[PDB]
Amino acid sequence: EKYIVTWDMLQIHARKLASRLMPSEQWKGIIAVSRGGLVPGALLARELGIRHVDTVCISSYDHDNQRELKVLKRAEGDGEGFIVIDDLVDTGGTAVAIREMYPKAHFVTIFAKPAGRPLVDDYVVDIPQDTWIEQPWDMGVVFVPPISGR
Amino acid sequence: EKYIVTWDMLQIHARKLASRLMPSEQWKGIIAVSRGGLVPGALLARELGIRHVDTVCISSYNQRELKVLKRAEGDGEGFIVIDDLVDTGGTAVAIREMYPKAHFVTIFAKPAGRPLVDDYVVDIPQDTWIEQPWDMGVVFVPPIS
Amino acid sequence: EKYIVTWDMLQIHARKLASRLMPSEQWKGIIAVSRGGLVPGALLARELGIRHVDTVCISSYDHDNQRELKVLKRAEGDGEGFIVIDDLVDTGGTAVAIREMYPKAHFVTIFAKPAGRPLVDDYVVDIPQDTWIEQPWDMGVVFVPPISGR
Amino acid sequence: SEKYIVTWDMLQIHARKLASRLMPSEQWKGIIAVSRGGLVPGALLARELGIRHVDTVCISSYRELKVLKRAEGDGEGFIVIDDLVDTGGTAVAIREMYPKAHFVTIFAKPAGRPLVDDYVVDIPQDTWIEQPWDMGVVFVPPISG
Ligand SMILES: O=P(O)(O)OC[C@H]1C[C@H](OP(=O)(O)OP(=O)(O)O)[C@H](O)[C@@H]1O
Ligand SMILES: O=P(O)(O)OC[C@H]1C[C@H](OP(=O)(O)OP(=O)(O)O)[C@H](O)[C@@H]1O
Ligand SMILES: Nc1nc2[nH]cnc2c(=O)[nH]1
Ligand SMILES: Nc1nc2[nH]cnc2c(=O)[nH]1
Ligand SMILES: [Mg+2]
Ligand SMILES: [Mg+2]
Repeated sequence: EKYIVTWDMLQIHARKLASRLMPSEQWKGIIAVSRGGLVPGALLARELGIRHVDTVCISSYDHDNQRELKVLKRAEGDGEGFIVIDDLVDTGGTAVAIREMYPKAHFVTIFAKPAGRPLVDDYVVDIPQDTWIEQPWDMGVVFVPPISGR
Repeated sequence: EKYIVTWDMLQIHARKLASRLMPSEQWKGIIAVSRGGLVPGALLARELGIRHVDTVCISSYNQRELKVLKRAEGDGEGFIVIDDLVDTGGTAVAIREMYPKAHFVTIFAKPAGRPLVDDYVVDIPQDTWIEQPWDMGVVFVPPIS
Repeated sequence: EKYIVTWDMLQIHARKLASRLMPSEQWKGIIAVSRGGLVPGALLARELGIRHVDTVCISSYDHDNQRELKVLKRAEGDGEGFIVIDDLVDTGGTAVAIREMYPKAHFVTIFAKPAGRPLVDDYVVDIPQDTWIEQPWDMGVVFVPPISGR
Repeated sequence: SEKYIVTWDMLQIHARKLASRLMPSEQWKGIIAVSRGGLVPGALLARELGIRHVDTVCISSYRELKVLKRAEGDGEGFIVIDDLVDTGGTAVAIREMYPKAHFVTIFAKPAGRPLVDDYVVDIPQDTWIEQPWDMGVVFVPPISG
């Protein structure tokens, strides 16, 4: 079962999150967790009017029951006065790592499953563990055959 | 409170309803309830491959009386009657009367009008206004600042 | 070669067409050519406030170099005071047939190719003959694999 | 003139056509997105090309430029992306900072078209490009009341 997320819906959720992050003066900038948090971070930057947008690149490859993660690029700092945004939190593996790198940052996401829900400071939509979130950047408008060939 | 429905999502729901109407060979045609059922009817017609698409136009006049501007012929046997949603089921009662043998379906359905439909896709609260795609558009929205 | 038409864009064109059809008081109703003109007709009906929407169902069948036309259902009258709308005109084969059924009707479409262009009373977008118009109702938002497996 | 409307779907289509030109992907070390216009396009290229190293370059006006933050290096092996190039004001500044970088944009106007290595859509000098992140689906009253 999949939870389809179109661009329009994502933008709606992002604006709802931005309204909570007001005022925008309390924020020095935004730290987007590449690559998923890039689009939501761009949207928050637009709504809050933040021009200082940085990133934290962390690749993770699962090997059976253990994860091998490495920070390809890291934003200098502790996240003091910064908003760390990611598209979603599933198991919370990434969230835990991010919180250790930027403990003084306001960690937020758009979607949050039950596992990673206690790790984020704020989120917008609740999604089940068994439900797979299909993001807009992974989809596209293409031809789809009729249910029937009548 | 409001419930926003984009074209993409409406089509996703239409395709789910279309799958439940299979096989398409059991249907003679589709009667769309103007104007709400026009788009959903067009989507079903595409998915099921039904080319016989007709319409039923109803207008409103102490009491609120119904007025049939245009009507599709028949009692609805072998036809699908489609409307975008059922709130209280006022218009739903009128359609049921005209096409008793038809398979009345909608995309959305609120608690009050839920019993009047043969099938629907999404449940919506009674107090929630469903904002359909044909009433919206992509325009400039000022930053929250 | 192809031309992609999203729901948003189709609606933009439909609203532009509705503007030229004003005032709406001069129209008795709308006759949509199923199935292509169904969505465009619905949009016009909403924009113009027309509640009288009817249809004309004509089935085609290409048998080599000749067409087999069969009218499944048709609106009454000659289209006097009515707006007959279809999504597009390619060769103009359908347009000719419809114009002969409703001679007093204002025939309009959203898209128009050079061949059928002279057959309509009004249209919105010019499309080349070699270009295939991909309508929204034939498409859908689904997963699309990355251009590379990096 | 008038306004060139760009929806999310269309922007993504242009982004994919650009991505196919930047192949192979192995020739790139990373992507430098120009804040804030190149953030979304940069995210789409990163997904299509499979590049996980994405940095940013933030510039503010006051005109003389001001670098709020800048990515490291001369941009050798990197792709610098912005959503568009109008006159090339900010483009000239990017060239100076990341000389050995491959500068690309989605849209390009006559005046700024030379200052970029590659783009996808040509837009007139007097036409205002309305980006998706500045718009939203809201209720739009019917043309006729
Ligand atoms: O909660 P976790 O189980 O730790 O995973 C959630 C992560 C991973 C996924 O990104 P990736 O799958 O890492 O890929 P991408 O870089 O494209 O975002 C998603 O966008 C979040 O950042
Ligand atoms: O200019 P022509 O070459 O005559 O074709 C243009 C017609 C045919 C096509 O519909 P169909 O292919 O007939 O199917 P549908 O009922 O789904 O619109 C399109 O929507 C126009 O109505
Ligand atoms: N797109 C996507 N990526 C993920 N990575 C981990 N969980 C998810 C999910 O639900 N969706
Ligand atoms: N979708 C679609 N249907 C057509 N039927 C004839 N020409 C066309 C076209 O270009 N697009
Ligand atoms: Mg991620
Ligand atoms: Mg047709």
